Amino acid sequence: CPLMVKVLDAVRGSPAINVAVHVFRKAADDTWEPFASGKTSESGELHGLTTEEEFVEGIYKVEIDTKSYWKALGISPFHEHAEVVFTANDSGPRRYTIAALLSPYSYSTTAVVTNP
Amino acid sequence: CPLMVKVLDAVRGSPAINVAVHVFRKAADDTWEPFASGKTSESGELHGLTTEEEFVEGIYKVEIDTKSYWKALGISPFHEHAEVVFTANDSGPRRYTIAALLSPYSYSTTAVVTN
Amino acid sequence: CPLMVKVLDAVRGSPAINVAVHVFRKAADDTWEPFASGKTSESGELHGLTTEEEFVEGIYKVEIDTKSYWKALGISPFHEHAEVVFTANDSGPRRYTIAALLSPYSYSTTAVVTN
Amino acid sequence: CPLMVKVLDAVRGSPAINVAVHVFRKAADDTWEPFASGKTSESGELHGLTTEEEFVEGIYKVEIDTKSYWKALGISPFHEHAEVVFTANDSGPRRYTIAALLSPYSYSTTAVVTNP
Ligand SMILES: *[B@@H-]1OC(=O)c2cc(/C=C/c3ccc4c(c3)C(=O)O[B-]4(O)O)ccc21
Ligand SMILES: *[BH-]1OC(=O)c2cc(/C=C/c3ccc4c(c3)C(=O)O[B-]4(O)O)ccc21
Repeated sequence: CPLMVKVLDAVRGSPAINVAVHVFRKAADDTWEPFASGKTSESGELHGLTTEEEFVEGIYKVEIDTKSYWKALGISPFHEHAEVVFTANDSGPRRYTIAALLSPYSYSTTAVVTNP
Repeated sequence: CPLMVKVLDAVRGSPAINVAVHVFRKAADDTWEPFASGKTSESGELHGLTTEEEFVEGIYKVEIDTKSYWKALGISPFHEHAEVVFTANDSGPRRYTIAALLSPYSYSTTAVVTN
Repeated sequence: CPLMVKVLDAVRGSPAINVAVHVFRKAADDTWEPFASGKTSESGELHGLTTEEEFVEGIYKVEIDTKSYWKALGISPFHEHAEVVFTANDSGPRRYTIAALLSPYSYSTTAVVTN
Repeated sequence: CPLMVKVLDAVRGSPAINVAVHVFRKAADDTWEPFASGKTSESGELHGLTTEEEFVEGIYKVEIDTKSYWKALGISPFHEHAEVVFTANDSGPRRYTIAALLSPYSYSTTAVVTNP
């Protein structure tokens, strides 16, 4: 699993379940091409987005759909989504975990990058 | 000052100085149109971005060029930049502070919306 | 103002108002001695805690009574309070801002140390 | 595992390894009695601190020794440690994960509380 996303809810003190995530990759013409998508599980985790073969060098954008999450819970949040934009695999293949902690008016994101 | 941006450095415990910040307004065809920009001050703040007349309801994106900031300090960072995307709403209070706390592999952002 | 405290609310996107804050100084026998206290203002800030003469080098603890803040809003929180423990050092810059961002099950804190 | 601690390093983008953690429990006389301690693994995780039988109702303090961590890496950080103080198990037994994200002048902590 070269790319995984984990999301927590800071209001409930729980995983953030059923959060939609869309991944994009910058194309040769500088536009954002759709790359993969999914939604977090009961554990707040999203596995299986991509494969080592498919996850080549590039600039990637991980869009976490925080507004749809909070709205689905009847809350009116500030942000449209959380965007995480990074260059991947430019010193060879790595494994990336993108973690996010959500509140209605705030979010934090961190990356864990390991060499397999 | 309907819109202010404040950036802090979690490695040095200081304002993040001379960081470029670009604000964009989502257009009817979903593209991002330049709206305002500047560089944070010695206190990590960027004032004077817009006026109440110009800052109408809509979706806005604040892009903070974190990568150049870290490179200038000799540190290799993870993100290309930090992005804060939000809807301005006339119902709610009238002044928006977008704050961001920067680390090489992480950032946090919060909105302080007051009258 | 050698020491300032600023508290923000991540659920409502606002200053955290009327929050009690207690500062303690570690004594030679390792107990925590009351040093200064107050309540955050309408802007979430507490100024005037100490003076440069009194704020000598040493270990200090800032306790933010987050539990009462959330209960007053009708929200059940996790922490008894937030604690920020640090050494004041004359070498480094002279003004300390302790900032804290509050959620029911989480908090973040950073130090902004300037001259 | 009723109590687990996970620590990440926001400068390196990695687990925070070999972080000492001391847990205390408030006694009947209002003092902090030592309850359990350990250090994080190569994965940044600390398991096996306590048992369901031992982890009774009480007010607990989890002290994460961030200064010793940063100093062991030759860095001069701001905080002495990160303290996480909470009432546990007062509506029956729960499982607690205490997570922390560290920088030299900043830290964030969140709790994940589940009912087994
Ligand atoms: B994310 O995790 C954080 O700890 C954090 C902190 C902040 C912003 C704190 C802040 C806001 C406004 C002001 C200060 C600090 C300050 O020192 O002076 B101020 O201009 O009044 C944002 C996001 C995250
Ligand atoms: B920003 O401010 C935060 O407090 C924060 C917290 C996190 C969470 C990271 C995390 C917690 C638990 C677990 C992982 C990651 C993980 O990879 O596995 B796990 O043990 O289930 C992210 C960002 C921010």
